[PDB]
Amino acid sequence: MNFGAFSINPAMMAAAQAALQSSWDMMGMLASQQNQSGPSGNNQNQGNMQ
Repeated sequence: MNFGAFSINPAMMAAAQAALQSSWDMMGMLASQQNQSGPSGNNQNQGNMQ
């Protein structure tokens, strides 16, 4: 039957999602993992003339 959250959906659902947060702020390693520049690259080059 069409009688419930017609067009307007209950805020309790969204509020409950914001309750979990899943927040990154500084522990968010994912923000640095997008920088694929070889963070563990063993650049043991002979000198620096490159």
